[PDB]
Amino acid sequence: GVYDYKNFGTADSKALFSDAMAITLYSYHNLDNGFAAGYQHNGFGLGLPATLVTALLGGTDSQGVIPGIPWNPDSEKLALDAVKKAGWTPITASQLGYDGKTDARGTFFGEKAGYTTAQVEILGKYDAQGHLTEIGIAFRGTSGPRENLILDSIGDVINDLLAAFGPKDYAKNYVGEAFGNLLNDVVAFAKANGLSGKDVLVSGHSLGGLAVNSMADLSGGKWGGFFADSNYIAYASPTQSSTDKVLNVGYENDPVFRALDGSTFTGASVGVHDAPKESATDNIVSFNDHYASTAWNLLPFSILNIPTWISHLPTAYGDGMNRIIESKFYDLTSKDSTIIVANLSDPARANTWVQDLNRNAETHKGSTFIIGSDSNDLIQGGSGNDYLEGRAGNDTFRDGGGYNVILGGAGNNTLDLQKSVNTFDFANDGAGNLYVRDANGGISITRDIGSIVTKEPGFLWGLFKDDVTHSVTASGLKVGSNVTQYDASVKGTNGADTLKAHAGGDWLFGLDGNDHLIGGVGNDVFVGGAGNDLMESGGGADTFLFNGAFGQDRVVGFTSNDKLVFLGVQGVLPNDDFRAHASMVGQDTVLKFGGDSVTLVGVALNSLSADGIVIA
Ligand SMILES: [Ca+2]
Ligand SMILES: [Ca+2]
Ligand SMILES: [Ca+2]
Ligand SMILES: [Ca+2]
Ligand SMILES: [Ca+2]
Ligand SMILES: [Ca+2]
Ligand SMILES: [Ca+2]
Ligand SMILES: [Ca+2]
Ligand SMILES: [Ca+2]
Ligand SMILES: [Ca+2]
Ligand SMILES: [Zn+2]
Ligand SMILES: [Zn+2]
Repeated sequence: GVYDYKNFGTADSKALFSDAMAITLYSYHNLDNGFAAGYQHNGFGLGLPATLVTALLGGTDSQGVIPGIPWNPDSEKLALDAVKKAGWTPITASQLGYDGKTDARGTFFGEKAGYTTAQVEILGKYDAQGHLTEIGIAFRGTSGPRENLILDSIGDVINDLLAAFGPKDYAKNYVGEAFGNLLNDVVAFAKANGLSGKDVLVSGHSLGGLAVNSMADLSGGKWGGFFADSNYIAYASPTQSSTDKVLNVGYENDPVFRALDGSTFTGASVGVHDAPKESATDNIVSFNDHYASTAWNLLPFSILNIPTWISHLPTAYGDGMNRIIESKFYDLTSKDSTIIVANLSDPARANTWVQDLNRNAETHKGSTFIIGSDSNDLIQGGSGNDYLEGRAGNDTFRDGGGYNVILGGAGNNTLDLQKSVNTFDFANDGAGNLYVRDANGGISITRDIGSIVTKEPGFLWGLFKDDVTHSVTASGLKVGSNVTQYDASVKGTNGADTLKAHAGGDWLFGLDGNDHLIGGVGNDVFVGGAGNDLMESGGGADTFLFNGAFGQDRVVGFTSNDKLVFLGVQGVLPNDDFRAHASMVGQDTVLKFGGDSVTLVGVALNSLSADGIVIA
């Protein structure tokens, strides 16, 4: 998964991520709530006010209206209730034995000159008996005195701040200077409750993300090394620690995220700075109104241009990245997967296709994941391999080719093929999967798409020209009484079956159980499904399709004109080819994908070509 952390499993890493996000949102106390709601309702026509940037960098005072920044009057209670829902309650100064200042919200403040406006939330998670089990540390970083942020032009202010993070270890030492003593009290409190460093989660966004990286850098040497094994998840940080401890999560188009190289200012800091970084998720796009807009992108992309900060805002981090957490595709992803998150305003969503524009970024590699919203989305996949997720709402999908999985989710969903029905083949396993194969052989596996739209250059059946809507039914695609039939198939059961293809060629659907699929001399498509399936070509130009937890399969009679297709399988790093997954066991080539495998019986690995083995 994209948010895998240390050697935690996929699932444990997701839970940690969700907690990091929750405490990070809490640290802002709904600063951007009113703004986000205005954007969601109206779009980004009016851009982003400098006051919001200075609020993010310098903090505020506090709960109320600031010019440019609509204020949700319930900001505070909403934020507290949300962090409590996530399992967290602020820990009091009294509980920590902390002699210093906390405010009305329970927020802790920085300790030394230059840091006295820096903020941190210290939170506890408890079991059902009320025993402390986890401590959360959410940094809300600030740049220094607020009053400095308006002494120059906003661009000059940002430029100067970036340039000052690196010299004399400013960024590195930030948390030691701001919170050195408080963190000693946290150690004692943790120990008094039987917790160790591994029970502490450290997070924060923006300059709070800078703070997360600082604490990680200092954790080996300060506080007796107590926090060396703590969990560090930083959002939208301009910096990266020199440790291997921090998961640096951000949107690719967020101009703050990865602005510095470690903490070093480079020639890319005020432009596009999308070079891969080991600690960072490098290819998660916030598909928002700015990213989508020709007008908004006329000027060169730069952190010094305030409108670009739309992609830095925390509400879209929380909402967008939680949708990644919830995705049916989550377990297919890895740290540097290309993931496009639908983050459009309501007006833009109505007529803008969510797609990988690859704007202001290095060329994307590997499969692409596009994650919709709970409203009606227009989602466009590219000519490569795509995983498109509509979620709730009535979603419309387009896709440019290749091998794809398209999940309609709840609602009445549509796949618009933009070409004649005559150029496609359609198959259906009776288990909810509708397979669409294009004229070039690309296959989309679709679920919960009940309507197919085609574009007809002539009168289909002598009746319908231009856009034609077909209903997906058990007997084929229907337009009134007209039917486009599914390709010849043999369907099994969820037990062990032997299925035999006819000479003309069949889709063979084994479904669950350990199946025995006997192809014929014709061109067959083998879908063994779950279980350990034995699949025999029988001759012809055959396709073997593998999706999900597909088991340990054996393929007999594989020749050069046959094809393996791995689509929605485990262990695929961006742009992997078959060699990354291949080995010889005796006389057979074995291809491994996580815990699943395909054995090509009596095939030497050196005889294989990438053209015959599709890895999506
Ligand atoms: Ca990376
Ligand atoms: Ca990138
Ligand atoms: Ca949707
Ligand atoms: Ca849907
Ligand atoms: Ca595609
Ligand atoms: Ca079966
Ligand atoms: Ca099976
Ligand atoms: Ca065959
Ligand atoms: Ca063959
Ligand atoms: Ca199987
Ligand atoms: Zn307990
Ligand atoms: Zn057999």
